[PDB]
Amino acid sequence: MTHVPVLYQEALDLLAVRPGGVYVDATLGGAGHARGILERGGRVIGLDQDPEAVARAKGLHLPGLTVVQGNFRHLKRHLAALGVERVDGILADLGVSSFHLDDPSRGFSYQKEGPLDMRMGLEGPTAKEVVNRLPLEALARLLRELGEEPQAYRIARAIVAAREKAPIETTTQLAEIVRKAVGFRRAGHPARKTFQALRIYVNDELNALKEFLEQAAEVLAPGGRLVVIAFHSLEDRVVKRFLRESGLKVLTKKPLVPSEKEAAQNPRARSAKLRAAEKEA
Ligand SMILES: C[S@@+](CC[C@H](N)C(=O)[O-])C[C@H]1O[C@@H](n2cnc3c(N)ncnc32)[C@H](O)[C@@H]1O
Repeated sequence: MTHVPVLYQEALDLLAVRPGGVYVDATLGGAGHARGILERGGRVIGLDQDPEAVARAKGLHLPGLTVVQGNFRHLKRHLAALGVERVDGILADLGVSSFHLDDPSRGFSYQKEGPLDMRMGLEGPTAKEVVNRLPLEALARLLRELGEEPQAYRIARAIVAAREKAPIETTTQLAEIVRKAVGFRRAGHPARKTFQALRIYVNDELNALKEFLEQAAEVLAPGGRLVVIAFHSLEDRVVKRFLRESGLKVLTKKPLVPSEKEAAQNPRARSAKLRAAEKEA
């Protein structure tokens, strides 16, 4: 009915906020976690590429919060433009915003009709252009690599068959095309993996993440904490590998996961994996 930010206390405790400190909330969203950092006395530089989240966040007029519209893969550059080279802590709660999920017009849901857009921000071609133009081979690779889709070729072929008939324009048309090609699927609706892959591709999520992570490690002041909450297999693996290969002190050998109570209350929270590391010296 409101939804407490995922792993709120765990994330904040790991950030070890101290009054006067400066923290980066790299995925501001509705500012749920940011509010917690402000409450603990830290200042927050919050980034978000979704124009609707940026507008909303600013409309909250929270003292101590600086909102930056932009992609976290430009973190170092944007902090430098605010006159900041080091920060005390960094948080990233990955995924789409409330608007992305509750506003069918953004085209993120295979269940709610809307145009195939899927861009969290305003950068690059839409999912519509990707599904109507990528050659079969490229399409299948995208589904396989970014969606871990076992029936990548079969789905890609169905998408090509349909688009050669008429442009694929809506989430529900794409979802039905994938559903007809796959049929029953135990794990989740047959269109889920395809939608996830297209979302990752359209937003170049994995590379943006890898770039943000290395810049985050660099700008952390001594003893500062990098805290990331991952929600799907591919991004959690990127976070896990980065942290262990980074040289940072890994604080969470195993990811922190929400209690069944939190999982019960907030479904989105069920696949959450929180990992953190510390900058030393
Ligand atoms: C799960 S929501 C954040 C919810 C937030 N923790 C709260 O408590 O309200 C993630 C936000 O990250 C943003 N986001 C995702 N990838 C991004 C990127 N590469 N650069 C900037 N913002 C990004 C989205 O637009 C979305 O608003």
